[PDB]
Amino acid sequence: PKIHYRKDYKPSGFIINQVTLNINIHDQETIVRSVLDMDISKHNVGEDLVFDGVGLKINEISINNKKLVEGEEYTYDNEFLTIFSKFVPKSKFAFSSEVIIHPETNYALTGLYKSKNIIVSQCEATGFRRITFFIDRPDMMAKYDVTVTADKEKYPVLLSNGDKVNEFEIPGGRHGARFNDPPLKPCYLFAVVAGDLKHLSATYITKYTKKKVELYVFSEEKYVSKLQWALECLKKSMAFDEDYFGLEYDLSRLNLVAVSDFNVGAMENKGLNIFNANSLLASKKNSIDFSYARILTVVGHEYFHQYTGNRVTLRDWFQLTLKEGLTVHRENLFSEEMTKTVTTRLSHVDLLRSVQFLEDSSPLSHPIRPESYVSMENFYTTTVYDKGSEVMRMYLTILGEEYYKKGFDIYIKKNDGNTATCEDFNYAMEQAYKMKKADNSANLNQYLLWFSQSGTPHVSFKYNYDAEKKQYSIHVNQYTKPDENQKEKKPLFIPISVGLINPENGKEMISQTTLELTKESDTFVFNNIAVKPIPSLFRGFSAPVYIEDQLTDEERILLLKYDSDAFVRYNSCTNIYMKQILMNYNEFLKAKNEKLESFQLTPVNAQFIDAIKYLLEDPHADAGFKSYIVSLPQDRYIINFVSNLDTDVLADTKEYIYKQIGDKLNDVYYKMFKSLEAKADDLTYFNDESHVDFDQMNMRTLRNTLLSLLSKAQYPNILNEIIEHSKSPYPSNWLTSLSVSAYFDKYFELYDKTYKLSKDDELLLQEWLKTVSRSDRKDIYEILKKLENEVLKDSKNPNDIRAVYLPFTNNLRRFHDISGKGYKLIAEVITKTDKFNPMVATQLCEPFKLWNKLDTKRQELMLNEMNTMLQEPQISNNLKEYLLRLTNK
Ligand SMILES: O=C(CC1CCCCC1)N[C@@H](C(=O)NO)c1ccc(-c2cc(F)c(F)c(F)c2)cc1
Ligand SMILES: [Mg+2]
Ligand SMILES: [Mg+2]
Ligand SMILES: [Mg+2]
Ligand SMILES: [Mg+2]
Ligand SMILES: [Zn+2]
Repeated sequence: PKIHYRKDYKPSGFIINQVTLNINIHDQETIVRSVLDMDISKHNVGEDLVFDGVGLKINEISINNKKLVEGEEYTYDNEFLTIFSKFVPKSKFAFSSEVIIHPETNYALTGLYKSKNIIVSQCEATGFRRITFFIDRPDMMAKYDVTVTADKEKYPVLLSNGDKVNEFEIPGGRHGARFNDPPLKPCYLFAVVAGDLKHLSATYITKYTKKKVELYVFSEEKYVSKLQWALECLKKSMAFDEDYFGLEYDLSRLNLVAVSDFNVGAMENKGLNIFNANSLLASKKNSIDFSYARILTVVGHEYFHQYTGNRVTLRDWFQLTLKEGLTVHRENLFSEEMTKTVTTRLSHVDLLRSVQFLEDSSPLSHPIRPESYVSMENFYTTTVYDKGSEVMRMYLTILGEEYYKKGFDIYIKKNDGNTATCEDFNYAMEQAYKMKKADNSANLNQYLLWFSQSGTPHVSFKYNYDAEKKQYSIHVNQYTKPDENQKEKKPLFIPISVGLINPENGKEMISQTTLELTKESDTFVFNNIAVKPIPSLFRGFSAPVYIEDQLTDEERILLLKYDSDAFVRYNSCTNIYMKQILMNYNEFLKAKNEKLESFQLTPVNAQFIDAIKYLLEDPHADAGFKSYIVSLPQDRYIINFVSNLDTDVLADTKEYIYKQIGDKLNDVYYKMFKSLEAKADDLTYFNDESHVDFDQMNMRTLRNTLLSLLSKAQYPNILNEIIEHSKSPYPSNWLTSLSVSAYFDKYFELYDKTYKLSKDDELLLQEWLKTVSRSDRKDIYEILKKLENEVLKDSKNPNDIRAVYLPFTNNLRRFHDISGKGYKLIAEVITKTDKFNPMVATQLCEPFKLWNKLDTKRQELMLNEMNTMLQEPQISNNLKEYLLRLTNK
């Protein structure tokens, strides 16, 4: 396999100035004619002209309207079209081709493909070469003039980038549309859509230029009633970029299109953003609450790419985090402002420290700007996205909002209309840094290590207080464990947002303060500190690190009750739980290993339980935050702290801790579940899709979290509550009733009831599938077999396959059955899926990412299945590369 190296970047010996496409969609094939107006670049050295072109059937190819002859003048090997240099002109020339492609059978969903009755493209990263010949890399910027033709009855709506400049009838029931997009773009931002699409539209007027922008949101006819919230989100996105960043949309029209079959969330094709339907479509009757934040997030994300990715684009794919980390950061600023709830930031952190920290301590660990790749499809990772976002967010923490905005505008103004690199962004931030510090000798050279160094830093603390001197010190150390990318890890520039809490009254003792740790260790001293404080460390989770706060549980409780920062409160709770989990895990582990007839477990701290009760009973406290404090840390977060983790022993540990807390607080939980009903389930706005109340949804999250705790506990007569909950109009509630009924003999009654409610909406049925998949059932393998036979069958829809299998893989007790049967099942699904969709097959490998963190028996069982998958003769490039890296081969 060809390995591409970051350091090998060099401009092409060629230029493509103009692309003129004719895409003619027929019943059994699609014919693509393309003329490329090309030139020779200053870097040219008389090389062969080599085009990317994957899976293309050549009808003909020409240069300057002279037909080329295979073998003598060109070779094609289904991957590269090579035109021998003696036949390549030395000045401006036209290359033309006609190829045949087959979207109907393109089940990998890259290139041009059919999703139900919609023809749609996905070209990022290197999928344009599956549509026609190109030098398929993002620094090859060109103008596009695109004509699409199709059967008019099947495909009445035709879309591509740019302005629709002509529409015309064609003999035999066909029609065409021509789209001219004069601004330069990379080919991965090309898109085309054809289908019997229905829409909602609106006009947006920009803040400063007062330009009218037409907004269209499209779906298949069946789901046109689910388009409203997306349109609202798009308006919100435009306003936020205007309001925070001063950035307006530059084009006449923006189209959003939902398709049922999509490998990921959505795609920012210029003026023509294409979405997984689960990330664009919702209605209150047919969607769970999570859809509303999801659509807001994903519409926002694709919109913010119009500047960070589309107007300022990438020199090469090693710069991916420059557009993705930066656009996730913009998306997070947006969603935090729109939701006005602290759980938005907490949910980002929760994801990072479970999923991304697991990746960063796995054999897959990489920096946010890797040094090499083989598969571009495998390059899109939580490290590049979510650690990249945290690295982009640290610039805002370091500079503050005013100077951050100044630096961001410098980046935009300098690079608008051009490709760029991670260095360009750091440069812009550094200019702001000099301004802020009032020191042109200040620099951010050290900051670049965040782009190149892999692994999660560990930051630890020691404290000292002198009562007589009123002097407080915070001693800080950082460490990154060596890994396969760096033998020696350098100290990073780590911004530590801190407060000092007076333990007597809970008040702030210092102003807003961001410690800049730039060495392996440093001591920060504060004078005129009148009493020994409790430190509030890494407020807002100010760096993507393992925090070792070295606080007592008494101190952590005080922060949990009285600190001003939501993350530090949440983290202090997390840290109390982790200390308890590690202690009880070891106690259970020793009892298992030593085959003990009796033994003791350390109980949960009673003052901690009292603090949970205190917060729960506070009517002015936030419902979303409450739902976090009664939930143990994610299993994936816990596994970062345990070697040779015995999943059975962890399951027993969690069970003990939940039971300890429930035995004290269940009556509190029940009282809250009942008192929250009126506000949580208020139907006043149920038939208004413009009205979304994130606090109300958090009240339902709390009610559903409590109901789960009470059902597991077999709280007296709680089945009454479950049955009534199943009658709620909100899918979040009635799907919750299914999962919590797992503990009762009414489970299959609710299975049938909720199936009947779900089966006639494609996306709701996928949510029902997830609910079943994640049900805490002893007979879950039998249930999965029933889903396969009765509902999933041989669907190639990634949303169906992911819904049936991924939630189950998070079942700690059952997926990790010591027989290895869960590992066997998912590997069979991976191999089956790999035949038609390698990218999604590689997603389905997710539960194996922690294989070498488990107990020795489960390590062996997982490794056996990965080696079995690797031995499949027909294994894809994606899956082979991924599993070879994951298994350290
Ligand atoms: O859906 C996501 C989140 C991403 C999904 C992969 C794991 C990290 C998190 N990202 C979008 C995105 O950034 N939209 O602006 C995205 C990710 C990958 C791809 C993509 C799709 C392909 F079919 C493909 F072949 C490819 F190489 C990349 C397209 C969009
Ligand atoms: Mg083909
Ligand atoms: Mg406005
Ligand atoms: Mg379907
Ligand atoms: Mg390795
Ligand atoms: Zn993106």
